[PDB]
Amino acid sequence: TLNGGITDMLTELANFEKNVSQAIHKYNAYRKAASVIAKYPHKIKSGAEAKKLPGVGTKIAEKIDEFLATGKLRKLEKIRQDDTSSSINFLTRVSGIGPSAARKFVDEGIKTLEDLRKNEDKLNHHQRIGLKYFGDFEKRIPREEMLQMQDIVLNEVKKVDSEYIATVCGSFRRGAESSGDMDVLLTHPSFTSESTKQPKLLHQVVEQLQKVHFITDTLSKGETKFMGVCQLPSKNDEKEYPHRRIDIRLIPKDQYYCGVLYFTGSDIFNKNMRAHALEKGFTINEYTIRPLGVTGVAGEPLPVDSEKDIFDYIQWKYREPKDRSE
DNA sequence: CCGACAGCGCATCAGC
DNA sequence: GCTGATGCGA
DNA sequence: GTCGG
Ligand SMILES: O=c1ccn([C@H]2C[C@H](O)[C@@H](COP(=O)(O)NP(=O)(O)OP(=O)(O)O)O2)c(=O)[nH]1
Ligand SMILES: [Cl-]
Ligand SMILES: [Cl-]
Ligand SMILES: [Cl-]
Ligand SMILES: [Cl-]
Ligand SMILES: [Cl-]
Ligand SMILES: [Mg+2]
Ligand SMILES: [Mg+2]
Ligand code: NA
Ligand code: NA
Repeated sequence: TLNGGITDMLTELANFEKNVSQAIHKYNAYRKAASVIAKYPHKIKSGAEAKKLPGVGTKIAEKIDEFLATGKLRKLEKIRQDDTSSSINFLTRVSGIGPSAARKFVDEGIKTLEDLRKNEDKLNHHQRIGLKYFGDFEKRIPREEMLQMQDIVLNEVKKVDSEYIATVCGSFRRGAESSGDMDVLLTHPSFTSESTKQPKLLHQVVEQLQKVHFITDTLSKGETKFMGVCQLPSKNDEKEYPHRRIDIRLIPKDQYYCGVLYFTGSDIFNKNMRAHALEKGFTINEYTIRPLGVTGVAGEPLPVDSEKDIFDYIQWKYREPKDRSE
């Protein structure tokens, strides 16, 4: 939080470019800068100082000087006063409503939480659940609760088949004291890059979690990725816990390490690592790390037996999960 | 300058 | 029904 | 918006 003021500004700018301008690259440019500045171990005294960092160019350097001097950014001050921008930014906060649907809804006069509620009919399934739990999905999950949730998930999974391995990844695995949601990497020996000897592997787990009333709603669901909602059980006379978002990813067991690396993130860390990979001549996804031929075409999967092996291929020293929070 | 910017699963749609 | 483009989110 | 060649 040394440069909290500056990172918030850059984040707001990023959200504006993504939600309103629908300019994704500007979105990522701003996020990269906020990220590199978030880890800068000094209290930034000037844009020039910030420009030293990779990701911070002339435009952001100027904005930082304006922020350090006045404590604000006129450009943002103006964005905040624009109704269309305010409405669009707001609507995108509903899970399932992106920049397009948000701008679309505004054209139709649907601009507030109140409007969304009297217009459920105009929403798809995902947007409907997002609206339903709008408030809850805003709340962070104390790690203490993450521990309880982990307990339930691992124990319920074990009950379906002792051969399943469920690993909580995301910010939890990185040691965060609070998480935005719970991310679970799932594996089962029957499902490998070689074959799927058992269908419904993801379904069965979802089913079991719904049975014990842990999973309450489903945003989306396929053979390998589940996007849903869950809730910790509460005691008698005790107020109910907020509903939580839960993501589950079923990955071939022989590709666990590439899968655990991906799902542990962060997303910016993954973006930096994959980009670095390309430069070194490799391509990395959640399943494998492949070399890039002279043509650019990816080759065959390289042997991987630990997260570290992936780091070695691209000539990167190993970084513990707790240090991948970019 | 100018092309590149990480990679991909699920939902939904147009075109056939 | 299929396939491919697009939105959305991870 | 920023970067590398
Ligand atoms: O754009 C994305 C989003 C997510 N991911 C990966 C990394 C991230 O850590 C993981 C889980 O996604 P979340 O959106 O749940 N983020 P995370 O768990 O890191 O943080 P939070 O506490 O917000 O959930 O998926 C990407 O690679 N790219
Ligand atoms: Cl852009
Ligand atoms: Cl401001
Ligand atoms: Cl692997
Ligand atoms: Cl692959
Ligand atoms: Cl995912
Ligand atoms: Mg998460
Ligand atoms: Mg998640
Ligand atoms: Na710089
Ligand atoms: Na949204």
